[PDB]
Amino acid sequence: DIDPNGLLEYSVVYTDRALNHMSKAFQEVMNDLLSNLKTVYNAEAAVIIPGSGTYGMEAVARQLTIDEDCLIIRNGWFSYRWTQILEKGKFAKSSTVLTAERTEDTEAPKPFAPVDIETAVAKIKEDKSAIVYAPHVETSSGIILSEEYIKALSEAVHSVGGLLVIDCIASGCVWLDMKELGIDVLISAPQKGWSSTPCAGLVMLSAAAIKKVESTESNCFSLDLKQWLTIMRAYENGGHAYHATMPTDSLRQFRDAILEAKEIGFDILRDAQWELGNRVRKVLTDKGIESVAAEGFEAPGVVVSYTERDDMHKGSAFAEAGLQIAAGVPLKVGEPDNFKTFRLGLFGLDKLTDIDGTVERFEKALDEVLA
Amino acid sequence: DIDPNGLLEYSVVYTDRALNHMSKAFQEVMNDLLSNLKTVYNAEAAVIIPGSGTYGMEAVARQLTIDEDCLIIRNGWFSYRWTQILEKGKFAKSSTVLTAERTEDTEAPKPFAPVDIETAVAKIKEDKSAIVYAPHVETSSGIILSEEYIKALSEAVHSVGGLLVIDCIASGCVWLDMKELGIDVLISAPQKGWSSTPCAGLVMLSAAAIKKVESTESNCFSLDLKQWLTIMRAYENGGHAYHATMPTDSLRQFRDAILEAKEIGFDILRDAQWELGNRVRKVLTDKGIESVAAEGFEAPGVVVSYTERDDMHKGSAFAEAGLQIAAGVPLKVGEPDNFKTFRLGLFGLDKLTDIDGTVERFEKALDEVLA
Repeated sequence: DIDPNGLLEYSVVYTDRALNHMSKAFQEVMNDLLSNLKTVYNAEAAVIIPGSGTYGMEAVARQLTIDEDCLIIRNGWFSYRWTQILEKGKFAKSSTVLTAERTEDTEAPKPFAPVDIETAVAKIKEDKSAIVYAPHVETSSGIILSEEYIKALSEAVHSVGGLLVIDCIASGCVWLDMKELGIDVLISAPQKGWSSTPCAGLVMLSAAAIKKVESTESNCFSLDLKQWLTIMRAYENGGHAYHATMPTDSLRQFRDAILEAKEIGFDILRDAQWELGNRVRKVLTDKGIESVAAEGFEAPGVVVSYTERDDMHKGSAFAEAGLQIAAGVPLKVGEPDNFKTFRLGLFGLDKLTDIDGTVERFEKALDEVLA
Repeated sequence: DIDPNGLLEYSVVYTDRALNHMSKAFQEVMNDLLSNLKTVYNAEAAVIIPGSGTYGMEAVARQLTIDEDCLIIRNGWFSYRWTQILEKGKFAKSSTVLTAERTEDTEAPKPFAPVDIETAVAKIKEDKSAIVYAPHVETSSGIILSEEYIKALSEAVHSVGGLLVIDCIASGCVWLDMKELGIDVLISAPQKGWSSTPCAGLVMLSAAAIKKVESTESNCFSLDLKQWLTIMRAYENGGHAYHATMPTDSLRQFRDAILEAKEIGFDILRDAQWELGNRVRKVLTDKGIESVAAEGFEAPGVVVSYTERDDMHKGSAFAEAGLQIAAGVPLKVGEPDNFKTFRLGLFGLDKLTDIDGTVERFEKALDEVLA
């Protein structure tokens, strides 16, 4: 079942129930993962860090921000996460946080937009930021940064000798080409857009990023980004290496999910992601439910809306109608005290290959909730 | 296939291909994992940290050693790992390393024993160690610490107000009862003895350990042991919580492996582990191949032997005979320059329920290698 053409398992790292990282079968998995990930994101290297997306975030911070000044575009809870990483660690020299702003300050609920690009750009040059962190899609607010916004951040941080880190964990199938946009570190995970089991943080790197990872030293043995890149390279060179045990069978499932997506069509999936998001957003606005993300910054894979109902906000009402949603969470952007929301994720090959059904099932549920 | 009685997936954390951590099905998985792990090890709490055994080691160190003096019983590479964690981090006040010693200093190869218990005990009291780290089974040397040795370390560190941390990642089915031995933190993983896929570090805790985790503050957001204990408690209280995404489907496989073991019999498996290890060790000594672990400290789940053959030492000769072994690695204990070894792992339900076959298949291979 597991490694049928392989060797009898007498290593100190596995039993016959798990795929051995030294097997020919896992070597092929790693080579398929690394090549496909580089191609999709246009990256020079792809690093797989056991754990989750957060651990990838932490590996990147700990490798590249030791005694550095950084700037963070905070659009909600998961870009606040950069602050939580840096505050617990106390390893960075400094941190500038540019928070999202409401489009108007009234009692009634107003959507949020990221800090305007001119101000972000100016501040990065004033700061001489070694590293800039920004979420492509912020999961708490449904805010998506445009390709041109990201590019502007890239050029600004490059002009002062720094690198751009983009968190694409909630991007879904909205693929970013790193060289076109000038992104140096791109972070993903297998469980949202890629439709597999959770197991690892994914860190893709540009040439400039690889160069800086090689000339820096991490302060965390387990999450050492340079050491995990060394492991990746042993597989790229036709062999294997060990630092800490990799989630081998879960990574093989991820490789299969990548190829399933590939056979469908990455561009078809990109357009599908947008179609679904727009159609779901329309259903909500049609029922008078307003978006927490301002016009022009509305993410397709995550839709966050305002509510005044606790059973909508905590998700219980949708659960009664047979749907699992995500409870609203704070933004940590100075949002008002009455801030109350609910969240929907529209990730996955099965949703994207049946857009009509995914919308219809959401509609019936929303109708039952509002009835 | 995945959560057939559950809700339609519209959360921001999963697709329909993975088990949602908020589902009733995963709640039951967590409750089975936590109760069975506490029972097996006689622990007050069980914490599951996404990643691997190493990450559990790191979470423990980062929670409990900030500005503390610690003592480490170094028996090989994986207890050197404690030093590697502390050196990269630079968060501990101090570290005393007591390395294993050869039974005699001759040109020919001699086995290794841990530092004698009287000296370990004396040093801990001199040091006033806040934390003592020791490997139950050291994977590089095949050295196993006796239950009475561990107990001695416990009493010594308790007498000066500290806690005992035992790494049981290579213990196999040689179960340790924490209250009997006075162990405060016991670290495991699902992929060696427990016969599942890799995905997480397992940290079991005594009452005194829980009390110290609650009154300390970690320096690493992702591996914060107190924060992962808080997550465990939400499941124990009948709900769920999120810090970073858990490897949900892999943990369900682990729960199933725990129950498979349970149905066979944990004591039957303990005796089986010893039978296999002793029988495999006998086959080696019968062919003149000597053990790297000294008499009385020979581990059953990991057998490390001396060789002068590079094809035995790197494992290629066993691979020719159809077996995957582990290449010999250094100890970092001041071993001689000519130190050359090879390693066998005897982990797993399938080996332990067919001891005759596991020995016989190893014998045929060893015979082919030596022919």
